[PDB]
Amino acid sequence: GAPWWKSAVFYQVYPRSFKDTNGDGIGDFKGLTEKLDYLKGLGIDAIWINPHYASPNTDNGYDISDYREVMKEYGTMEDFDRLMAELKKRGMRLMVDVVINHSSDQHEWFKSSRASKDNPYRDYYFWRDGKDGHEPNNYPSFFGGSAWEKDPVTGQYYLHYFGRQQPDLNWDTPKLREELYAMLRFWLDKGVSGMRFDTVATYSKTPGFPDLTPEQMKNFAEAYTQGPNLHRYLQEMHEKVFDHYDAVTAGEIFGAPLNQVPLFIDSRRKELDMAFTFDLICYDRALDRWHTIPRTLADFRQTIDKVDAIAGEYGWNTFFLGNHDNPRAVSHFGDDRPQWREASAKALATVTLTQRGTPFIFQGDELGMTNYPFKTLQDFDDIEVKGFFQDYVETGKATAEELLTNVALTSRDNARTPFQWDDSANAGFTTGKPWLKVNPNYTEINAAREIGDPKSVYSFYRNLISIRHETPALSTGSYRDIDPSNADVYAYTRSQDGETYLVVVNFKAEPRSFTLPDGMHIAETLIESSSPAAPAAGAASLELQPWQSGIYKVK
Ligand SMILES: [Ca+2]
Repeated sequence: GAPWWKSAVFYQVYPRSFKDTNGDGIGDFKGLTEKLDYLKGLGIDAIWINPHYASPNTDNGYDISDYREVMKEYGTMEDFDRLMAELKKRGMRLMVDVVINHSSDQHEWFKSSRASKDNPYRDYYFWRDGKDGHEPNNYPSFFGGSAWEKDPVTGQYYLHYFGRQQPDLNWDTPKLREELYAMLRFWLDKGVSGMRFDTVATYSKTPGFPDLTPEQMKNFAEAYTQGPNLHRYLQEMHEKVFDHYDAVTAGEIFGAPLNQVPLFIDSRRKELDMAFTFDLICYDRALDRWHTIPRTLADFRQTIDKVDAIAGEYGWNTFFLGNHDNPRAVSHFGDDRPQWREASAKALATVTLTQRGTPFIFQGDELGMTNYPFKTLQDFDDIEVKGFFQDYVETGKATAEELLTNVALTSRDNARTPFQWDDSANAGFTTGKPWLKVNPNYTEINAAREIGDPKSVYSFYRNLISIRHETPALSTGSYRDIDPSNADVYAYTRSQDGETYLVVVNFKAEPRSFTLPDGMHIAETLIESSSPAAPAAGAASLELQPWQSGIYKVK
């Protein structure tokens, strides 16, 4: 049989904004645990939680100070162990983020490492002499300025690809690799059965740290993904850890050229099981990271197609339209205006749950939650907005009003407003004051209202998940885009063991007539949204309502 993870439906929880149970305004482990019956009822097989480890939280929990302790704001280790027991009781699995390109500078390894040149933790990180009166080389940081930080205690510089407070761990040191492997087993032995390796392509560093060439400086992210031992280390990690568990592993791959994605995920290479890439979610983002660029459905489907193709015969992809760093799915890819929000949210659900790959639903997209109506730059928590203000408004490149208009559409805070449970105060997310304001549309868009209504976005997601579970072609089947050039209607087949299904989704808010491939005919309709009647058996065409979606078995 195919691995369990190829047919699983995953749900991403950003615990900080999911459910608060102690009134401090911050979502927590007990809140997630209390909502497992809700997620099980939706049909979820596995939940991916964002970083849940002890952290000073200078970088949203991706700066970890103790890999074997939990994030204090979310609760205690006993709360975590309860969560695991409650998932097991429900036959559900947990995936966690694994952030082992770097630790917090408050991690005890780094406090030990930095204290002297001669200690058993010195080589857990990268310490180098400077050169010509400054840094060891010209490496830039993803977060701006040099990737090298001098430490007066020893006079040497340490490497940080990301923030200054996120020193890179030294995978060239076998003792460090072994520490990391033992740490992973600590979580796997608690029952965790998924791990998502963040910034996985940067783990291997270039021997000798030579300067980047001028061409490389123009895309340093690509250069940092070309360490010569990268795949050797992932193969070692697979042998030492993952050969001994049924867990799924996923790589968060960026910076690298598309054609290297298969090196991480081809099953024959015994590295990782599946890929997270960002080609689709960033497909309409400008280079400045705050504007958008016009795109059509032809761009959307061609981007899906090239990533599906690169996984090919032996690799496997994840599929998502939303996560904790990006604007809301219905706002970004659908149409969130009142006439179209529900219709287009349902259409995007049909896409999500019929793509080839393992789908991840981001918390709240099953309700058709939308972007937040920011009115002032003061309404953003998003640290990135402050940086755009300095880089673009203070420099005179853009006005504060231009920034607000555009970052309202792209900001990660759109995905971080609290989950809208019901129409009580703060949508039932908290009895206190939420850490980030709830979208005022919660009075209309909330789980309580949607779970009781067979016509809701929630109910449609639930129904799709049930259909996907009972139809092997919709998870593990082949995929074929019928016309990558078509910018109105997304139509494609999924096929397995002689059974072929056709998915047809109108991306226009206008009626469209869709003609099937010549010789193809509808046999059965599995489900539709925004349609007043299924086609007749034998149909060779469809008349589509605005934003209609459907899944059909063909003859
Ligand atoms: Ca709380």
